[PDB]
Amino acid sequence: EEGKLVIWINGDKGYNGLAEVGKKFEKDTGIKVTVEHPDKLEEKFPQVAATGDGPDIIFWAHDRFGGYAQSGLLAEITPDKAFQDKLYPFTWDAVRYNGKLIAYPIAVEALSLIYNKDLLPNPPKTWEEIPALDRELKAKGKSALMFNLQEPYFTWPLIAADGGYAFKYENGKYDIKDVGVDNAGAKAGLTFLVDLIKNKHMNADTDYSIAEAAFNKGETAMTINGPWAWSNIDTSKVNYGVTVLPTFKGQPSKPFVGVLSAGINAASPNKELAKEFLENYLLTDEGLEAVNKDKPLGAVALKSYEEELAKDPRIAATMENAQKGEIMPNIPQMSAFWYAVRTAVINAASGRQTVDEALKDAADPGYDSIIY
Amino acid sequence: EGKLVIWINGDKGYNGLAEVGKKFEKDTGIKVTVEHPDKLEEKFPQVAATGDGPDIIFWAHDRFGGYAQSGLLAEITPDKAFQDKLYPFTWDAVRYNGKLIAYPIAVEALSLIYNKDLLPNPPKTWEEIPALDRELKAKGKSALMFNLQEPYFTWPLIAADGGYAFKYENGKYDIKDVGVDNAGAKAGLTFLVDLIKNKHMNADTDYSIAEAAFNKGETAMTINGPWAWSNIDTSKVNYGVTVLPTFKGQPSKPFVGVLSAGINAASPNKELAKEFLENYLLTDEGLEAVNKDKPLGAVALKSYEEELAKDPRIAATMENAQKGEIMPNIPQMSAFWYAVRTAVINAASGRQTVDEALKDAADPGYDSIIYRMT
Ligand SMILES: [Mg+2]
Repeated sequence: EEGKLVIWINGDKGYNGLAEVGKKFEKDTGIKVTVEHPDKLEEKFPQVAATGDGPDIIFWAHDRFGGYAQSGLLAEITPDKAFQDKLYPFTWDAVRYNGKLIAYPIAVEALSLIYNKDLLPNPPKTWEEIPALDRELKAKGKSALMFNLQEPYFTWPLIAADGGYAFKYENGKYDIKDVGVDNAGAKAGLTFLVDLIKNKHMNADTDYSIAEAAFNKGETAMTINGPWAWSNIDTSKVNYGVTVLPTFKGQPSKPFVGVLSAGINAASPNKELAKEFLENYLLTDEGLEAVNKDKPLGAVALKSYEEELAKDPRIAATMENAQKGEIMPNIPQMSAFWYAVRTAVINAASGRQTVDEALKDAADPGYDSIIY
Repeated sequence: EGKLVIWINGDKGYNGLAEVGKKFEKDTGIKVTVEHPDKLEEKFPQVAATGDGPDIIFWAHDRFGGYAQSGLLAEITPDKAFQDKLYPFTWDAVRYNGKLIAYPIAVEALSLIYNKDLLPNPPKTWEEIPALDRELKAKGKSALMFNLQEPYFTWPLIAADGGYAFKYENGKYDIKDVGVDNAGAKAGLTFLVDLIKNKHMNADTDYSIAEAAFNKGETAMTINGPWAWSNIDTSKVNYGVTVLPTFKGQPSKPFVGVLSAGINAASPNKELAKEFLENYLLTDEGLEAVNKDKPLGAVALKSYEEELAKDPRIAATMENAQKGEIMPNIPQMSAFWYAVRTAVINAASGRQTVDEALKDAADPGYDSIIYRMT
């Protein structure tokens, strides 16, 4: 099935805009490009490719692609130095597996601090400031901060700020023997979170929908969330802004970064066409804008178009928190790690475990991450 | 509803079971249907959610803990008089969170199997085995070959001096407390690693190799379970089945598998199923019927086991089972086996020392084979 391009992308992306780029590529080359948005595409792709079928190009979060590459399902991509120079260097980091590039970065996503400009026109630059801020707001019938404490993705930026990390990352490789989740930095960040809860500035039970409800009805001055939340805040009419996360111990909060990426199916007989399409049609200002026009990509990896889009301070902030954070590791071990950390944060925040006990357990999981 | 549907595996005496079912019909008018679907153990948890599934399911006890965790088995209710009819240790196999969730039927474990021609008096101790091997090597033979690749076979020696899997207390297994790197576990694995270094055994021996050598009269001894007997019968080798060797004067401790009969939580026939199992199956004539069709080996019923154990091979199965431990009925055991399997391969091959291989199996880290996909 040579001579064409079949592309899979998720249904919450601008697939109709990507279809217009496919139509331009066909006008110029005569090669037909078909864009599909299957349900469950990231589960379906290894099922169909592993028997040398599937699309020629697949778009998904970079972290799943480690999995695919481990199974030999993705081609090494081959952009020259001049092409790689057009994207932010930290993005190339996300699409490396065994020192080889395995996908093109497209867009970048990370948490930011979202604030209610009517309640809080000058938001805090530091975590250490938030308790006093909370006191002032509580006197007005409001609170300083609510965010999801049930999922450790949302709490991680504070945990990593003073030096906590998941898996040491050096020379383009994760050392899974070297876990940083119980080091002195991680303990200090988590102890700060636990103290906030002990001191009634936050509630251990708060989850994604409680925090979103409070922010969007103007009951709390701040929340921590990502660009997937903006359109709900737009519906609410809150006058919000989006900014840099606070520092802790004078160091930046470090959210994990998700890189929407495009990989080439190892079994495609159309690898050269895929490279030309991605490098010369999609990853240019005109190509990304065709997609963005349809549904906003957020912050993008291509520097020239990101600079254009970053006139929107919300998008500038996303990129700013992303460059201060770290790439989500693309290794299969992350899912056991996230399960152990999630228990750790819940147990420390409830009083069930101390911070030191909780985190030692996350670093040294034993059999704890084999469910059920 | 007003019937019983039973699932049992095709390798068991299902025709013998269907005959017990007929006897139940004659007495009660209740039709009993015995089915042997393929992968019944994977099907059961699927269909006991479409309300469907058999009234009774026969399977190894260790898969039952998973079913009980999901609420798929009823609590069974034998009186104490009935409980007294079965070996006490078999009831321990079918407890989940304090509650009895199946009736035990039969018991299986590894024994030491020996060629009476080469070795009329088998060693009582592992410690004896190197001098024995030297004697046989001088004759073109070997003392001992068994499957070294699967740690179910090496476990009896590891556990002899103190090795344990998950600590077991107040009727549950504690997945946070692992006993495979204690001094006992290190002593026995070191013994086994030394037998390899000293060339009494070969690190590459697997199930096939060991079976072919014992069955061709090439090695005096092997370690295997009742499922291997019929191939040895065919080979015509003159064999005995006996107690495993002791290590540091303590019995080897193999893991025990108990075939058990569970009642579906969603059955409207739980009372019929209880009278069927208690008063028709778990009797001398009920078990006899099944056993005639395919042998049960060692059974849980005290009165019938006394009869079967005048076969010394079945006596040895039960002896070794009573010296061993019930296989943990938790889903973590597959991971435990994957981690121990690697540790023994690595210790055996010098890729790791015993101390480090077992440390890794007791407390797996993110580097562990259990958290890989590959
Ligand atoms: Mg070029």
